Amino acid sequence: HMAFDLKTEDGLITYLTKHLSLDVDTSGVKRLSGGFVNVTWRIKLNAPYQGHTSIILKHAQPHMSTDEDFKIGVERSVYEYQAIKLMMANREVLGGVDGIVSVPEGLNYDLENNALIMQDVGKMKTLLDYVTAKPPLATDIARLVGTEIGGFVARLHNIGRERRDDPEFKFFSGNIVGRTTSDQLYQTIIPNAAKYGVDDPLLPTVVKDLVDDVMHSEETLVMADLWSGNILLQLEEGNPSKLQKIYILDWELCKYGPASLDLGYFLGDCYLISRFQDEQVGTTMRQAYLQSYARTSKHSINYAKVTAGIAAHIVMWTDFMQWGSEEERINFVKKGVAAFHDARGNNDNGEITSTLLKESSTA
Ligand SMILES: [Cl-]
Ligand SMILES: [Cl-]
Ligand SMILES: [Cl-]
Repeated sequence: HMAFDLKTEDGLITYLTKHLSLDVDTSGVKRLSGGFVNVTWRIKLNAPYQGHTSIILKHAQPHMSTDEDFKIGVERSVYEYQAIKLMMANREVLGGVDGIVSVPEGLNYDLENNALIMQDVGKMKTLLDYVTAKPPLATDIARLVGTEIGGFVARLHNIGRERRDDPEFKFFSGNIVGRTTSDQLYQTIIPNAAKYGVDDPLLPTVVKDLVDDVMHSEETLVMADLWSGNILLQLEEGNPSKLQKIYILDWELCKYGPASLDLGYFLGDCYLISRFQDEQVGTTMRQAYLQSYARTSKHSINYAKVTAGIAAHIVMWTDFMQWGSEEERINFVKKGVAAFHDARGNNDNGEITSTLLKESSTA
């Protein structure tokens, strides 16, 4: 077994040709990222590999971090890689009848040389990019995105209940690193309020409940990072008016947890878009999602828990996104903190809960 140098272009082509037998363009290679630990290469092949002529390779360098940090990084990789393999295997029952939602295929993961190979998607723009541009994303396209992601996420949650005990599914229940990241995120709720003048003494309790659910729930399988910054859109190469594919990119946090976590992320992000970008794009998208999610899911939504999930997203993300002005952001977070009182009080005239019911109505 040879030691290879994946930090140089020449060592890259040795690894690809000598170890994996790939026919590599010596001039189809470009570095994308690179610090002390990680490197990302974009690569063009002269002959296909698992159907693909272009791929990316990521590489962690050992001995450039503590032993503890390097170990957790590898764990994150494996869950990301294995999550993507699970969706490739369940492509048929998830990607639906005529559906366009998909995951960038994972091709190879070499734990000996710390080298992961994935499908190269292209230089596609995120959803987040399309909804912040002036002008914004056509509304016909926003409806379809909502309808497709709702149906994917519902099919995901359905299969995760019925295959809960199969061992490849239980593997993700054990993604403790992934559950801990969720926890750390929920801990910023009280700081982010405090910073904006809000200081409600309910928040301790609400945080406690969110943290326990995420550390202990085994309800279903959740994508766990379903916001617009982690979603790519492939538009027709020419007509900017026809959607071809939606890709969900980062699956590191995939795990067992409550269904409401996925609804909170995405509906939450819709609320942010409605308020600070385009009301019709954010609102179409929200409603389309709720419409298809409610038709496909084999369990009823819990409106209190989704209301609180949305509140959580609002308080955790308003500052990060850095939209509008200080003053407006303060009042938006205040509406979030208000929505926690509506969840705990089971109040169906609450501003958020009430909307949820209307937009997910059947007839
Ligand atoms: Cl390809
Ligand atoms: Cl396991
Ligand atoms: Cl702005």
